[PDB]
Amino acid sequence: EQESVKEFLAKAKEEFLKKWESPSQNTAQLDHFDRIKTLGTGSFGRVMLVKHKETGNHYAMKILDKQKVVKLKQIEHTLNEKRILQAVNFPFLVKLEFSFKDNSNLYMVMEYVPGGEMFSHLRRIGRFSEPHARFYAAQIVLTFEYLHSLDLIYRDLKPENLLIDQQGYIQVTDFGFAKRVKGRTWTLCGTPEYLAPEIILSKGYNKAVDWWALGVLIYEMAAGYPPFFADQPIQIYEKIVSGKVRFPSHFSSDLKDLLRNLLQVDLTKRFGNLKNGVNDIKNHKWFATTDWIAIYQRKVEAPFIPKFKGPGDTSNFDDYEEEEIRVSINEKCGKEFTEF
Ligand SMILES: O[C@@H]1CNCCOC1
Ligand SMILES: O[C@@H]1CNCCOC1
Repeated sequence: EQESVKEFLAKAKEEFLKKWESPSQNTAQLDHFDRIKTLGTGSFGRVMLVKHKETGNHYAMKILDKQKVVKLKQIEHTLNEKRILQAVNFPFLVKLEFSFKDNSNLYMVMEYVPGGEMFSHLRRIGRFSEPHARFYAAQIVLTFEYLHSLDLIYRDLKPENLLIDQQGYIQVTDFGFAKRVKGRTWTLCGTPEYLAPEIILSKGYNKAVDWWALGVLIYEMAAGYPPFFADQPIQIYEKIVSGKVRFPSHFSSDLKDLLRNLLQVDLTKRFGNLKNGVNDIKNHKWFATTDWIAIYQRKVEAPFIPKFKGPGDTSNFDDYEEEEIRVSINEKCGKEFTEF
């Protein structure tokens, strides 16, 4: 690798480790914010558009219910998410601005990206052209080069987690499955369509699962549907482990070749996991037109700018029932979340 890249990644790792070893804590409180609108909701948390009452800035506030985190055995994952997010710094990662906890909940206050999820745009447009898919893919390649150099596995690559910003660039959100891993890890996590075979088969797996997921993402962006699509998870898993993938005839030969090497069921043969690491991907013919430095510097004109009216516009997000942010009079699960 060019010494320029080595020295960049060495500095990136130094800066990450300093924050990793001494995490920030308790940098805002709930009553500093007005709630605006629920942007997403799940089994143990929600994401809320909020506005800071003094500065007027908008943020996406992820709120996790401590009792539900415990019940669903997600404690370590939530601690991973916050400790990692407060320590990273890269152009295509959403920034954590504040974090805090109270008697009931954990809070991560992130930048708000009003352009919405790639998922919505992809489903509205049908499929992306190869140049359009390649622009997004290149950002993920660089983001994974960064994260993996810090010994971080992301483990949740899917279109819903890629927000499109005001310049048309990606910002990766949701670090709920991200983990610092030297070697292997074992947790079953990730959306069915994106799971690598070694996860399905309950093996000790490594960063190669992220490169598999990139193959799935590129296929889905360029085709409009994922490669192992089926109606129930069991049938999806059978397809994933089979070693077979079919490509639309509109795919270029270069795209097919790259995808065969990312969607390699033998993890010891999978691009991103060989002796040349990420460079087997960056040097592949499908990326021949990609100016990696210009992408990193955000100097490439993006495929499209999402339509939105301003930093408080929620039009590109969905409508959800609005529920209270209740804070118990009594502290819940204090011991489990001491480090948050
Ligand atoms: O945030 C984690 C990963 N993303 C999907 C929802 O599950 C929890
Ligand atoms: O600690 C083990 C692995 N980490 C996540 C799931 O909980 C059990």
